[PDB]
Amino acid sequence: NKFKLNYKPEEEYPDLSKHNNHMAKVLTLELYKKLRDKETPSGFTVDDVIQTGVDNPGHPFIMTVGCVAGDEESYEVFKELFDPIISDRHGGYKPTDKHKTDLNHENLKGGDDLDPNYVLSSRVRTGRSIKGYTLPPHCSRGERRAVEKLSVEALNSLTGEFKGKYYPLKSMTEKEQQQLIDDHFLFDKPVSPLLLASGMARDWPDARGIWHNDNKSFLVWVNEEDHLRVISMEKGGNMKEVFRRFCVGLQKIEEIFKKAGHPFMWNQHLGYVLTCPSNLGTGLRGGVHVKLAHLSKHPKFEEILTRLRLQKRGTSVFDVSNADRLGSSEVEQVQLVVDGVKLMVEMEKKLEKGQSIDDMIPAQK
Amino acid sequence: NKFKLNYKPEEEYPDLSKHNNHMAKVLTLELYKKLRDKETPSGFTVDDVIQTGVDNPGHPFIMTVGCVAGDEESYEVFKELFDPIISDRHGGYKPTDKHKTDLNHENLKGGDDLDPNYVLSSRVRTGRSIKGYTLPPHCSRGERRAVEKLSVEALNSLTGEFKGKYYPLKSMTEKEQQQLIDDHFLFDKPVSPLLLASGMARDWPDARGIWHNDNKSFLVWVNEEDHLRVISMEKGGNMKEVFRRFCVGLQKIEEIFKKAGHPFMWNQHLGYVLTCPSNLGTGLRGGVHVKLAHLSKHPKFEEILTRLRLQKRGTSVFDVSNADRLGSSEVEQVQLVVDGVKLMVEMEKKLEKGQSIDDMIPAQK
Repeated sequence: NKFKLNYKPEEEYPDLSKHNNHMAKVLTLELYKKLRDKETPSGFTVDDVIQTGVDNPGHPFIMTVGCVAGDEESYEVFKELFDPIISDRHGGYKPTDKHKTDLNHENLKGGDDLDPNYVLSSRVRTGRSIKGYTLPPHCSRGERRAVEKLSVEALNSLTGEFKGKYYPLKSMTEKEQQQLIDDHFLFDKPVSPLLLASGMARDWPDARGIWHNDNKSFLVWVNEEDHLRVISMEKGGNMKEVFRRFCVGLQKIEEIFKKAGHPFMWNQHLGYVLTCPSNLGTGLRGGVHVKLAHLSKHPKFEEILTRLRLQKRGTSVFDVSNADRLGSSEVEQVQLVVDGVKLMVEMEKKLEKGQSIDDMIPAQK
Repeated sequence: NKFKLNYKPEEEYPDLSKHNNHMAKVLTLELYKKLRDKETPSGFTVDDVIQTGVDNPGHPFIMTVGCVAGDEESYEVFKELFDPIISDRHGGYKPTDKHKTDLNHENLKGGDDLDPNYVLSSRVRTGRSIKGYTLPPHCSRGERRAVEKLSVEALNSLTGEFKGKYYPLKSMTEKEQQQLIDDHFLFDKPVSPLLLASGMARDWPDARGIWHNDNKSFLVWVNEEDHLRVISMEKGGNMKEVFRRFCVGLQKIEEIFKKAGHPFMWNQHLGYVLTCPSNLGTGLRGGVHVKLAHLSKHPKFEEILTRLRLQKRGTSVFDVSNADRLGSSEVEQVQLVVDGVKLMVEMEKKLEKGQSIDDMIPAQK
């Protein structure tokens, strides 16, 4: 987190000998030395952007990024360090490759309405950073508060079906915590020996809260991982309607933020900037809680997912979600989820009557 | 850990509403504002010294300090903040009160040799900061390494009964770890949601190791909590001989450090400076593993300890150790342990034959 130019780069250079994370793969004595004296206009330095990676040796299988931006300029300034990491974590997205950001919910081709008897629920999460303020791993309580004020104010104005309420984390607990908890709402502390190693859980829970309509269908976290972490989920599997309220909520949030002089920082190369290079672009996670009692058992499962450009986590229901973030647009992405999920179900079904199946090649569904 | 003078102190001022730690008790909007722009010659700022406290609300019963010095100057600079905390944590040690530092092992009055059938082992721990370098919660990998180099070099020279070997933490594990472990040697990571919240476990385990004679009777940790954490323990209960090897080892360590231009930072007011204001002075912990199967059961136990100026932890054997650090000297302190322990045993014994006991008033044994 610190470094003294009075020392020779070789001495300050970290001992990444046993590290398994992107930052480790590209950071070199040569590179270090180059930008070990450059700094963002808000004092952010490489030693800072690389510190969480140096502390977290990661793990052989699951590979972590290894760094975080402390402000919008961190990308331009430490370009020589982030660029390779991005084009190493995003299918080789090149320093030239553009980025499509399409938030028109209509362009969501069909994504009709899939089998409820198979999809427990669909949701769309995303992050946003209000510009003019530093990012979580570096903003002062000062900044952090302003972000919340602005954020809350902004939200409070929202009427219609987006009429909700703010809930500061300090003034909270089970009476709402547990509720909000077992009712999946509020957010806990990034306690992870990775997130707290990021140095961004400082002054918890000051200036942090959950906001949400009365319908509890559109939640928004303030100052957690990034300035804003809007989430639009619904029960069942109306991925279409979900991704609708999503695009519109954002459309409106931003409009307020814009008229106040604080638009969400985005640039046509990276798209939307956030703390983690691996959530850059649309920073979107469209997903559903499918119930594939059998499709999973099938050994070609993985590849099917792979060829569909999807992921999943432990939850026989799974959390299949879109895999791309950079290069692909929001709509395209959510799309890759509906089509992909529909095939998962059509299959799962055919598996229900001991029948064989047929898939396809990557870059679809 | 950061702060922008562009913000009004009221906005950057932490929300200590629900905090139980010294820093919380004395930090006020008035004080904050005063030194919220002062900084040590190594860039350490209040926001830094208070950050670990703001993050750790502590606990109602056990009260924690709430801050740490990042360099020797942190005490002079943030004097208005540390002074009350020290004279609030050390029986009111005033900004004027001197401090005795007596390392002559001879002055240890008697402390003859106590009952082995009652004292499992005696040990003397202490900390030391090499001057010219910042303290653990702020030194760069650069500095940290220099400290180890110097430290190791220094140690390696030591011959006689102080002939030992260094053991960097990276090149380690059970083959020695476990050994060194079950054989109480090496040191683990301050993983505590308090120490790691101090921001001083960075780049672990780079530049950190255990050093010790072949007799494993004098251990020294490099760059753990403070620059050096020398420990002199022995089995049985020869507190005298223990506190001997202790004083001499230090006497010698320092002599090298001094001839190299890096004396242990000490000043006649605070004595020996270290990261935690609560270990200031002699930063000494003389203690023994007494076995008081009954003295403990006796309800006056606590007060007896109290009047003896002692403490203890869970280990029917206990870890009774000296309670004072500031004002009292090393010898006086170790003393308060032998005499105090001897009474604990003389009592425990009388308890063995269903007999009553007689104690005394504070300020002794």
